[PDB]
Amino acid sequence: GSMAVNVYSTSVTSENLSRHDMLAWVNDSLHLNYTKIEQLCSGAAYCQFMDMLFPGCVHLRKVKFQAKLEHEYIHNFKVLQAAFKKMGVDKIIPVEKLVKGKFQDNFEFIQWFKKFFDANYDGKDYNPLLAR
Repeated sequence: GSMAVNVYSTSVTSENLSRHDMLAWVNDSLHLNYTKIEQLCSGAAYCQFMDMLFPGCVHLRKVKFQAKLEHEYIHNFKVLQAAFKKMGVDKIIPVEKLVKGKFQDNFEFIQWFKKFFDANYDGKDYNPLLAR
């Protein structure tokens, strides 16, 4: 399969999305019910999005889908980091900041990730039940 297309500060991208529109995209894409951007700090949605982009790049059997504690969030980001390495994604994930559930760091990361997704997504169907 093809390697990831990286997104840089110099890459041409769409404009940033509002909190509402970003969550609408997450919810539609993954069949989720997120209401706060900070829910992305668990790492699980990122792992699923990587599977949707490049099926097989991520070890979804390791993903904690009902994570509630920092150590579980770090667990999921380890899974995400492995997927990034496998796909040649060169973006540094600020894991320590994200897992604290801080708004600013989580909002910046999802803005980048949406641009990354748009640069890479081929329109394939994604069954969110299969990983669960």
